[PDB]
Amino acid sequence: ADKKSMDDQEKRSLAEETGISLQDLLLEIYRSIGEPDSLYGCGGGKMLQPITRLRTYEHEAMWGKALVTYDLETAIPSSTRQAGIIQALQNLGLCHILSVYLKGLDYENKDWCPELEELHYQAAWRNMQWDHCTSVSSYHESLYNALQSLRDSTFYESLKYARVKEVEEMCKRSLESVYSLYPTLSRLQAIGELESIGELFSRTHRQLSEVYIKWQKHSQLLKDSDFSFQEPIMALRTVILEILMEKEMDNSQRECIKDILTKHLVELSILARTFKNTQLPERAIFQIKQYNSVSCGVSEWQLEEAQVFWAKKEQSLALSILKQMIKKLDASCAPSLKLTYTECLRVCGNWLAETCLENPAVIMQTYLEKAVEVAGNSDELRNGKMKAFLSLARFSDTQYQRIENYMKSSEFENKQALLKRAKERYTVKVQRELELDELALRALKEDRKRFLCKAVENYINCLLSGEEHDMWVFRLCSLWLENSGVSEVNGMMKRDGMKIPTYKFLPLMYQLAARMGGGLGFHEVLNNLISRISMDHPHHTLFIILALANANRDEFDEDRTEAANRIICTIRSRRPQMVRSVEALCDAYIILANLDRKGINIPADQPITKLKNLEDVVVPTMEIKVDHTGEYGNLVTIQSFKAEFRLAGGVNLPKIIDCVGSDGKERRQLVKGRDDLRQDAVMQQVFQMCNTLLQRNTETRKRKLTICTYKVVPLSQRSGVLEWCTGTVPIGEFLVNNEDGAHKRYRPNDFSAFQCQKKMMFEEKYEVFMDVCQNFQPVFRYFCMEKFLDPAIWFEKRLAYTRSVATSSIVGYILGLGDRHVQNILINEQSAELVHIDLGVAFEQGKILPTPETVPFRLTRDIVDGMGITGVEGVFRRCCEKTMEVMRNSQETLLTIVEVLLYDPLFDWTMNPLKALYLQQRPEDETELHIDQSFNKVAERVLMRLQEKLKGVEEGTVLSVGGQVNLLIQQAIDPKNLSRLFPGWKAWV
Amino acid sequence: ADKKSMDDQEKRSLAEETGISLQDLLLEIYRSIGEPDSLYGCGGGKMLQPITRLRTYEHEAMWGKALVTYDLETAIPSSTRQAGIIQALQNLGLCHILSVYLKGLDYENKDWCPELEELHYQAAWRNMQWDHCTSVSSYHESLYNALQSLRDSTFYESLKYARVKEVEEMCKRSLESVYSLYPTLSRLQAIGELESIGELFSRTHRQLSEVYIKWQKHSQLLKDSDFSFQEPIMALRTVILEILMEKEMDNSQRECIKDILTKHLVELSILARTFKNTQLPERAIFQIKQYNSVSCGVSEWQLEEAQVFWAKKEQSLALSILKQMIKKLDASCAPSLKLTYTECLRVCGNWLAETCLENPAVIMQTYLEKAVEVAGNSDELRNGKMKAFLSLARFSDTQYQRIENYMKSSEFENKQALLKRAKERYTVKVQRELELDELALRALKEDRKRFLCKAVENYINCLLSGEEHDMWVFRLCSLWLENSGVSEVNGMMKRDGMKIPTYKFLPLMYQLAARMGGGLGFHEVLNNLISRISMDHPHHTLFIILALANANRDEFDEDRTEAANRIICTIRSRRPQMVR
Repeated sequence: ADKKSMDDQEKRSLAEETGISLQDLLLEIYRSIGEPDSLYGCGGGKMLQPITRLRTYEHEAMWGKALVTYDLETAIPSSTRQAGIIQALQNLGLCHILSVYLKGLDYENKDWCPELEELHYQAAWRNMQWDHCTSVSSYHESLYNALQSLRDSTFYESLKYARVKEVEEMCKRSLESVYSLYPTLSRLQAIGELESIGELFSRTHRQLSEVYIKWQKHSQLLKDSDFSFQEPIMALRTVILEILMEKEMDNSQRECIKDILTKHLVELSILARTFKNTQLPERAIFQIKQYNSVSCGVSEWQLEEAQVFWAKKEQSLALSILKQMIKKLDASCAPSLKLTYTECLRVCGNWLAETCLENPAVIMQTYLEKAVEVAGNSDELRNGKMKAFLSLARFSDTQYQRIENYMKSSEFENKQALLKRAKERYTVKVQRELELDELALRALKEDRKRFLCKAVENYINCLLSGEEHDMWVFRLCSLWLENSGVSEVNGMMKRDGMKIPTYKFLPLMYQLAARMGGGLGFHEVLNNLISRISMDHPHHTLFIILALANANRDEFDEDRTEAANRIICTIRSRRPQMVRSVEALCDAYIILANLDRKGINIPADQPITKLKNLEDVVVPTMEIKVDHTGEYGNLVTIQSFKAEFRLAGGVNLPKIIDCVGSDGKERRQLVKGRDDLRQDAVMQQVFQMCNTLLQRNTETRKRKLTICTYKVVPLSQRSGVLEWCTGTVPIGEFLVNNEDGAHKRYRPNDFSAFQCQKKMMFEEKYEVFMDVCQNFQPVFRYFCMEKFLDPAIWFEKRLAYTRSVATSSIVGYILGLGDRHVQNILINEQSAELVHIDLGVAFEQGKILPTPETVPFRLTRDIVDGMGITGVEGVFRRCCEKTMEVMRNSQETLLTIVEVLLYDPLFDWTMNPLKALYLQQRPEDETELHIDQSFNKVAERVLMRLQEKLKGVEEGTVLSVGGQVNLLIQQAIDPKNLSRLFPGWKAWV
Repeated sequence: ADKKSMDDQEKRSLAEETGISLQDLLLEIYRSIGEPDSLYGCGGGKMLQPITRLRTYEHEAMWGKALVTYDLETAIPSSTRQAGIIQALQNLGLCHILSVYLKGLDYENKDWCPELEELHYQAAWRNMQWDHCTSVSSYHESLYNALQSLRDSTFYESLKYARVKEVEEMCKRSLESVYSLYPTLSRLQAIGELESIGELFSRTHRQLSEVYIKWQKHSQLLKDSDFSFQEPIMALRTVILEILMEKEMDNSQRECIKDILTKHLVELSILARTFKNTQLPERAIFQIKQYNSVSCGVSEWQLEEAQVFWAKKEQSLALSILKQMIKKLDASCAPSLKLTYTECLRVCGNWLAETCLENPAVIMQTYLEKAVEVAGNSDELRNGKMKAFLSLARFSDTQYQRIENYMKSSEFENKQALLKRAKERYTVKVQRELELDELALRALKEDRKRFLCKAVENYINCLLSGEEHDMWVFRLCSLWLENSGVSEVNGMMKRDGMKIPTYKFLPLMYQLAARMGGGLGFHEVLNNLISRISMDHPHHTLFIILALANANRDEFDEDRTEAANRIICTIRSRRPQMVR
């Protein structure tokens, strides 16, 4: 490619033949690679309708379309394959069908019986358990053998006879390039299950449960899964049941425990729900139905059919049956499965939430009845109870939110009603029901004081009841904030605040204190609890607590908070540590921060901070050091700080400051004044929470992507606490290397300055930009590639980097990101990764820019960097879709403290600030050349823009992302947007 | 029910046992009725997962789920039926599959071969045209017979031998409660097509086109349709092509005209698009592809694959191929199919609208190029030109609307920008680009004056170019109203107002006059045109015109309008009727 590119470059300079076939082959190599977006959308470029269309449809997981394609692929050769595909499709699709396809497999020709028989064996390995053994007129064949061989003994032998015969395939397997090794490993992992069997033919059932529990442990082990991979694993794990039914029919409890197997199968179906694939997931029920899970007294079977709520994609076929259960089962409810029933009721309520159909009162009956079923109420139940009290909250929250909307949203209506509050007359007319309207407004409050009250408890209850909603708690917290200082049930919430898993509760901290030091019965009481919380992992609590004052403290309005910070300092006095010498050290750091001016790598940190004031001797120490626990307080110290810290140049310059911990690990620290951290910072916490949310997406784990989080600290109101870590983008300097490097002989940064000298104008700028583009050739693909080595890495890391490049790249428009530059965003090939560093800009602050513009805004070279190919959205979007999906997934919870986010006392950043945002932070001092409600409204607008962002388009189209991506792509695309740029991204010029 | 209700009422007053089974039976009677919502959601109440779930899934048109259900319906008896269902599903679903299901129909048991063979015949009646005739080892069976009998002659006899043998079913049909009589009538209407054949075995091709055109007329006749019903109708109408391919391979133009048949098939696929059902609609392409509509120089075949834009539900697999066409075909474009190509370009623009992806400028290239392809430009084309100028309007309208939004919606942003209009200082700061912002606002206007202007013409052009957007015209009118009294291109629109199909233009009337009597160059000029329009079907125009004053007139502010109403009354004087 580079060769072709160079060749192209040469050909340009001059200004599989054409090798898109090679690219296809490379795609085929990308296929040979088999990397899913690199397969899918990064494999995108290949002009399918070849069977590539099928292969695409095959790349597509979707049997039917493929099956249709496979059907359409009657046109194509390898119809045997297409049949096998169809088989796979049938495998994907269905069974008696496949039996009919086994009938379809009559088929008269024996060659790919090598598949087909094995597939017939796989069909045995599917079904007709000992029957298809009779039908035997390969792993499957082995299984098929093993199948009857199961009916035994020397299956164990035969298993071995397969086992390495399998491993033979593994032996046969070569070049080590991918998983599906995994599938083999699965086919292996299969064998293990198969192997695992033999105890049974030997074999109590109680023990066997452990094996199920082991199979479950294996399933737990299989928490890492690919349904495709997992399919057999279950299928076997299921198929395990087959004679495990047959023989263990003998033992009733065993025949019973098949229920647990069914339950497992159900769980498998639950996993199928997880797999988010219909067919066996249905058939499972059928199987379950087919099973003695036909029997269905308590219909935990059907309780599974809560699958069918979305498993029939439509509920209410099901939800009716659920309702039927939720009647009949509730009627059947009319022992501990009562919890399940309650859970069912919760599920019913959930399904009723899923209903989103009858009165909240219906829920506030049925779900409140489900809540009464919750009142019908292990930790799982508690989790369920959380899941309930959460749903209970959530539902009430919904109602409350609806109420909140109906309050606040319909406050505008209530304004429209306040427009009618006394409308203008007749005293018999205007004045009367305003009392009721007040009572309504009271009811409106009382609705919150119903719902918001109830949920809060439920939230609290759920919050108490366990983990994983914590963001929604942060919303409930955000609610509790709206409640905080109000709604003395907040004090009751404070009274409920006994239940705080402060360890859980911790995250709020950066926000949490924002008001902590007004309302005594709340904020102080909260602050009290906060302090109480602060005590918990006070080490964790420290820096905010440290920041709490030290944000504003100076050795050279609502500071009652700062007073409360002293009152905290009393709690901090109550901390024996008196480690606040650290704060003094921070002040010494602030002094160090105060210190200032010979540009260079700079020795002589000595004068300041008492030369690191005993060199950061070990203490309640190791500041930067992000981790914390519920157990937290077993830690490391700071024990050295290397002085003479080479000055990191900057407007507020740092020194690269590496303080060697108790570990002596010396983390080069980013410290510069005139600096507000939390404004940047909690965005990280958000991004962290996002990453957590990302983490919260195993889909993101499936994406295997994440967010890049700077660890900084809120040192001073005007300064400073961070770690300047690694390898960041001096991309332009990298260009200044690489522009000087392979991009040598293109057009200067001066020409770019000449481009920057195009700042006058406007379409000419596009032309200029076009010229600038013509003047430039984003080599950055070549760039980190050069940085790259280990062509694995230089692919994979490159991919990873690309993935990395993509990885946050999604977040930005979602994020409402800051400025373009290798300064205004960074990347460490040190990290072999890109952490965009600005964290300046509010979501729309960039839109609020004079010379605003919009995109995730990777430049061409940044694209070229982002990927040297692929319309990398083809991956990146395909990746970033998940983000949107996750975003879409998270949206409400996403909003949740995201709501709280701009609600901060610190949130003037979230206000996209003034001084023209410091002259747009002196928007390069303009190239060194040239309403809280409204904020809330803007925030609402943001929230709208968020609601726009979160499932909305400009059209409200929202056109999940790929359109928005296409939009983003468009947003990325525009030479106009390019023309729309200013120096920071006119850098990108 | 009332009895039960009365019984209930009585039981209340007192205050299929329980007969929801009866209700189910009544549903089954509603089924016996067969009225779709009365079937479907009004049939809703019956507690399915019986095969009712299937029957529901069967009520559901959706093969796969049903097929899945049918698959799940391996559980159920009448698996033969479920198979037949599967067959129907396969019929709904697919073919080599059904062939595989014909393989699946190996199946060892002959009873519902009475279906299956007939279905195999229906599979013949599906496919393996003279081949499944060989596979014969019923309407379909008749067809299957007719199939080879087509290979002839006494098929015509055999047809009769079916024809009333069919009508026998009709005779057998009794109680007259529903269509599907229609399906029989279709199965009959089928026969007609089958009957219609015989001229061919006798048979020019030019004439035959009329029969296609007749089949099209029939299709026009089939404008009333149920895809379910229509399915065979097409399928036959398609299947008609089968030997119509085979024999008429002999005559090249005939072999060619199979393109028109393909075109018909394509139209059938278009109808399939209309049917809004994927499978054969795909297979059609495959068939088309399988056809000499494999050949694909101008890819009107692919121009159909604009199906695949949503026919692959996702475009851009296709739209890429479309783009590929819209490159390659546009490259191939680089004769009158140029209109189609333009239409394609329009479609491309439409697909580009469907893209909703790159710059409006991209459209304002590509679609404007499509508009240039529109400029590349019968009445259909004019309709297309409308469809273009409409899309052209619509796209611009979108842009203009976007502009309108970006104007008016972003007027709030422009208010947020007016908040920055002079923000508060530095005279080097606050004052500068407001001029550009004005120029932007100008550009914003100029955007409308690009888009709103362009669309308006396109709207006008489309408005001129024909019917059926008229509401969108009413929007363009509504736009023209925003334009009215403004945007002297409105006067140019008035100048364009020459094109008014006032008869079309009529509907606005109740609104239309609302301002008609301010801006002379517009409202009056409009009122003039309105009057001019009013002259058109002045009888229609009358009462509003009558109302125009008589709303307010009393024998016991902007009445310049009422004056204009008198000025209209002058035009009404210009009406000799003096019917006033």
